Amino acid sequence: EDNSLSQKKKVTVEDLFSEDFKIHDPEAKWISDTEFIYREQKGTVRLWNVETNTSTVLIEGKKIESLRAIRYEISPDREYALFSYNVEPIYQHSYTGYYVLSKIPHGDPQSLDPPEVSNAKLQYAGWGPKGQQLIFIFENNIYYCAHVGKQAIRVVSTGKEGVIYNGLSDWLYEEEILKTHIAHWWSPDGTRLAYAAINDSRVPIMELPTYTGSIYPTVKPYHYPKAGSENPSISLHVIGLNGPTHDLEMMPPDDPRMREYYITMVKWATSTKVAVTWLNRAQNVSILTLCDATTGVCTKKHEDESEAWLHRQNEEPVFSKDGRKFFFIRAIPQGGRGKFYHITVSSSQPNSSNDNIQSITSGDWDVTKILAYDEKGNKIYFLSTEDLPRRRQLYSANTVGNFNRQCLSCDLVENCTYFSASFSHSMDFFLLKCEGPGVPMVTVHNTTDKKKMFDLETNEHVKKAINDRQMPKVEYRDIEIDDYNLPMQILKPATFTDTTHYPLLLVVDGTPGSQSVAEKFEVSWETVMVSSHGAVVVKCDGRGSGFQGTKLLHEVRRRLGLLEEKDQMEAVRTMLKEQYIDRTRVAVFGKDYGGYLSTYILPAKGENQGQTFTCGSALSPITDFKLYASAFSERYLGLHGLDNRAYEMTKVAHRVSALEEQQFLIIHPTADEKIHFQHTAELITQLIRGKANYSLQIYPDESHYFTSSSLKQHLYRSIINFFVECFRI
Amino acid sequence: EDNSLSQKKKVTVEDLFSEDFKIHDPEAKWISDTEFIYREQKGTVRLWNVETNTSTVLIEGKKIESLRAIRYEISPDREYALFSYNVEPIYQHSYTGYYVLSKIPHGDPQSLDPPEVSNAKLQYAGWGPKGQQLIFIFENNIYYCAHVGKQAIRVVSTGKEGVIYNGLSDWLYEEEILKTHIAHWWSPDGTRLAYAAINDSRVPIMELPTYTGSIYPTVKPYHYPKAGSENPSISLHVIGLNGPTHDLEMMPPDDPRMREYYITMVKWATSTKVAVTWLNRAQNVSILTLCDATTGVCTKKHEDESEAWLHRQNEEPVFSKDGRKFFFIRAIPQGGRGKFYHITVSSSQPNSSNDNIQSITSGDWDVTKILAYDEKGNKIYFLSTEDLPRRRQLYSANTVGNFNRQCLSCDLVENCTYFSASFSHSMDFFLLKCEGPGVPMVTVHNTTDKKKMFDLETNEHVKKAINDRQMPKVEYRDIEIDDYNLPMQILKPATFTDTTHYPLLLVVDGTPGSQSVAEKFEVSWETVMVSSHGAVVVKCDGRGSGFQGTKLLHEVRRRLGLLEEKDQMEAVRTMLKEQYIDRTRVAVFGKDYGGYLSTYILPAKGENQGQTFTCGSALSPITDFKLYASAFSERYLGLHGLDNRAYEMTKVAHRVSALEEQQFLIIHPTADEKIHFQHTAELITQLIRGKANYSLQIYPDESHYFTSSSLKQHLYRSIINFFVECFRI
Repeated sequence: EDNSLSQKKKVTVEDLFSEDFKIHDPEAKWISDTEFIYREQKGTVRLWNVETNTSTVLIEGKKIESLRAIRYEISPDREYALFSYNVEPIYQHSYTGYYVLSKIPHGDPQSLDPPEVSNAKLQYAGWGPKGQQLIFIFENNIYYCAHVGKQAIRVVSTGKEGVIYNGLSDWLYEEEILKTHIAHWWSPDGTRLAYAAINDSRVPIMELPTYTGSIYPTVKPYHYPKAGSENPSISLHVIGLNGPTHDLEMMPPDDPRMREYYITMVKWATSTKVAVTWLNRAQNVSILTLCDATTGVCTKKHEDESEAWLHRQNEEPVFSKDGRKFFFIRAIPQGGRGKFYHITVSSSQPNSSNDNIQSITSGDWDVTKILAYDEKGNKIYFLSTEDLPRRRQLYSANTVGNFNRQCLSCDLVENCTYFSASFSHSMDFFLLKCEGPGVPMVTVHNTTDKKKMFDLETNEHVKKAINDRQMPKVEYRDIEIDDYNLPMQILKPATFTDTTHYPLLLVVDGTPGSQSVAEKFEVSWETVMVSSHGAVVVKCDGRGSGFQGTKLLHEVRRRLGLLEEKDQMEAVRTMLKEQYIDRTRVAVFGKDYGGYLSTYILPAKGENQGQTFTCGSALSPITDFKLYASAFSERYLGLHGLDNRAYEMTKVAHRVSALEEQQFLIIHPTADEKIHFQHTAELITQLIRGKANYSLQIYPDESHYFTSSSLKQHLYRSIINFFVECFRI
Repeated sequence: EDNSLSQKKKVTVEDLFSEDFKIHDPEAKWISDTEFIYREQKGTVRLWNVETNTSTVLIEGKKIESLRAIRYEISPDREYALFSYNVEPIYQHSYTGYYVLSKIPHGDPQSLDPPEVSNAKLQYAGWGPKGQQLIFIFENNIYYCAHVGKQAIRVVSTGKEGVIYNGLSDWLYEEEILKTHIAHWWSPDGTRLAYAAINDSRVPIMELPTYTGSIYPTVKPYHYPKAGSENPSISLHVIGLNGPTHDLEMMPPDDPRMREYYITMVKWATSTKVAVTWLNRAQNVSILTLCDATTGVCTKKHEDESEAWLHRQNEEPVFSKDGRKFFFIRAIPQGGRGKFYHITVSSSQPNSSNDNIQSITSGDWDVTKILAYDEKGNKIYFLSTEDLPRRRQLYSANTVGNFNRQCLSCDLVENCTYFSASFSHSMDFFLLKCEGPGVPMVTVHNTTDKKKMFDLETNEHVKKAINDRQMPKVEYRDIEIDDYNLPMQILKPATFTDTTHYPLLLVVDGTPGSQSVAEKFEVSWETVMVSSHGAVVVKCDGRGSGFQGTKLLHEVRRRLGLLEEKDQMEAVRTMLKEQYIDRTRVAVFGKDYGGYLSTYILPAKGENQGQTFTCGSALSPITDFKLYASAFSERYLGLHGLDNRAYEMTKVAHRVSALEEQQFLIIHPTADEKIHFQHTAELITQLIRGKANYSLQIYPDESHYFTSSSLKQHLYRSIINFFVECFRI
């Protein structure tokens, strides 16, 4: 007999925004092989020279005075830096606002401004590879300044506001393919810049309604392609930083299946050579091409094509110091059960006669990314799910014929399993972060000794908070269906008892090409609810989850809805067969694409066990893929315009007809830029036709990602305050 | 052993939309001294005479096969019939559609057409007063045809789509002040037409979002002058039906405080002289003016003004056949409690030295509208509130010094005790209709014998249905605060039991010049919920409502909402003393302006007696009157643009701040043009900042007047479903 009270306060709503839980990552980047940038720890920014415990104050409590410049970065000369803050701060991935130049010693603000124009907003500044040369993007125009005090030079200015995007990515590139906003890349020599110019005039335009703006609010118009519409028309240009600065346009290939090209990847192969990944409009035919920036001569080095589509076309080709044989990562057949994503080798100049396909790694697992390759001998470092899909571990292999894989850390202090590392220019030291399943562990390590030769950032306060609050028990119960094994992640409220029945939630994302069951450390509304309300949560990554086989990924190609619905529902079936789960209170949640799923999965099982969930909800739930971005629609459903009959069954209406007793809900901001309000509007219309019971909460004229702490706090509060009633008996 | 069965079934929403409760009112109109239209009640169109039960079917039941024309009007010569079908209403009265002309007996339907154009949608056609002459308004252009066989001829075409209106009303001149879409007047002889030209060029424009139209739904722009904006430029023009049809325009007076004006009332004095009412922008000066058509010159007749505002702007004076003294209705002091609305005599040509004002009526009551004046006698027939403000009865005063208002209707029927009458050209024969609280009756009568020859429509189905189900018993309970009187209405399902407790739902409308506590028979969601769900619903006409004193109207100048809030909370506190009613379950409802009330009456009384309303709700509420039409904001809260500071204290936002835990609902269609959705969006923003629980529903791209049955039943089902789980414990 024992009691074991363990009376510690349950996690409240504010805990996610409590400074104790305010996880800090310096996000160090190797300035050289002997030191890293060592950004803000708790204020001043030092330069912790990794050689021998030496820290030099490069930045001090001075950016606090400069109107709280959110972002900061120092030029390669380490002598003049740029600070940047925001006025009317919009950054979902936008990152606009004010830029300022400043001095390395201290103080000295300097408004980096467009020529002939005073202090004004700037899109992006960045740094060059050499000395203090910088650029800045004003109203879709790239201007360059080799010297900090040098008068601005209009390198290119033909870009137009919302019409021509050169030096920055438009919304489709900012959200669907590049997933990054910067569309310029410096050459290795710091003399040339390769950028992308996008014409958007032919692109169809939508207008987001506005209410809260003014007494006569007007719609914000911008281009937003859809299925069967006109995609942005991109071109690739190269312009020098000095002298003539000639613009050179690179010719894409003219294959019969190469109708329209997406620039999924472009990188300087050398100071004059460049490697570009060009994908067909159907997103099922990719071509890796090697071109010459100063010459413009293009020649293909590889080509791949898949029946369904190509995944992770954002490959990063890591090159040698002189354009010698380099590395790549791609899907090799790997026999049965999916052409797994493994590493591959390319020679310096692969002849058109044959390819250099050389799987450095082989096995039923995938490499998430290639970390780095260093030329003294044979060392490729990378992150992979080799040990387990739900974990990202560090691995190293050798480029010489031995091809021997090797772990580096394989667990460290306080239960760390998840890994993510980053090497320097010359292997001298590499950073490593845990971010799971414990507190993130910012650390330095040395390639030879492989030892933590000083603690970088541990966040002991986070451990104190996690031991001072009822952090819910983490559990795993891998499931298996048909010809695949599906991960899972059930949670228990740390006061659980097998005798006491407890309610259940299913959290679903199911994004095609991503994963939800990961050992990354995270605290969100689910953690609070399992703490504040004590309901188990289920995270099942059904068919189409990433890093689990290309065949599994393509299982849902043009077959959305049903398969993932089957997986999530069968996860619910598996959870109900226990004695600690009461059928009275079982709920679901979703968001973004998962919102779709969060709506698609409310049918009746059998006849006695109908109305599978008492309550459900969604957030920004995509419902019609015709009304969503073309780069996404055509990817998983093919090109429109020819009536492919791949959209009628995709509409969630077909499933929402029943809605017998489920207490549904929708939360959707008015001014959503990713998933338009039209999706919620159509769903509500269909619901009205079906005459169902639901409630709606709205955010008037707000962005999609909730980049305001008040917005996120209110959102999590609303979700909790919604599940409380339907989980109360 | 067998007692068989008893008891009658209660009332459910399905009953409302069953055919049983439909009030098939024919709405007959006195064509001549001894005949009325006797329009459709259960099919065919039949003409009747008062002499001896004369039956004359003019049109068969062919409207069903005539594409189910929504409306029809016979030609004034009783020779042609105009059918209106395929109507797509946009406002309350903008029934744009298709018009087809046909011969009186039957056969040969002919589609009215614009010149040189085939069948197309028509804004309005109408009929003339004599012969077969007609007009029609197409794309804001008035064309006329004296001869039906004669094709369309151009008459006036200055109109522009949404900018220039000829003979019709814009939104402001349809819904706020003129309260109808009729802006054209036929001369008694059918020789000239008087039409209003509305210029919207300087009127600001607002877009209403569309969320359902197509792949890229676009906003709808229309001219909605907000508070502190420029009202449309209205001019009056008289045109001839023959010859050159040279236009002549009316010249308004030029008092220094009436430059910006509304033509709030204009009625033909004769076939060439007219009386027109100009109400200035501050609506504090209303000049009645006599104009001659052939010269275009307007001669001033009289002026009216008040310490707060003018009222009853569309009471058309009745001009005698000789143009002698017309008996208009103006605010005479009538002792205390403000200047009651009593009849004023005005001679044909009153001397400028002194007018011929004469208070025909008198008493602690007023006249709602004046039917006619028997030129062959000292009899003037009208409808007035002589008995009670909540009942209207027919009366006949003496235009000469007799001044005897006779007891004609005056409770001549046992049940309704509430009346509405309409006389002929000779006023010998008149139609009478009860319209509550009993089942409405339509009856013929003569003013000589005051005898009921036969009932025109008895609503037999309505009577049997009102006897079928357990009706809610009607009750009344006057209240008084200070020197103000306020009626009240309350219902019970008539199967009330004192032991069982029932909750209270408070319904408010509260708009100036209205009467929520009325003895009108009606079937709605209120009685359905009272019957089936067992609740008692209270209506209390607070301060600011009309028909009970010009002072009791005008005291709310710039203080619109607070006084009626005090009246309603007094009603709550003085009604919750019942031993069969409880403080736990108290709920409120609101609509349009009442939504503000439904939100403005939820504080926490003191500190202990909080939780005033358990589950409140509202429809299209208004919180910031700046975002609303100037003709309502300025008219009661003071003119906008001057920062009256009533536009910063009449916001319920600071009032809805507390709302600590009370659940609340909002319902608002997307395409609302009564109270723009911006009000709801701002309210939601405040609530998110206020951090209070709320719910919401949406109707995408739906007008405010609920022009469909399915939408109406969905709304009623949704509101009753909201209330049913918010009452039961």
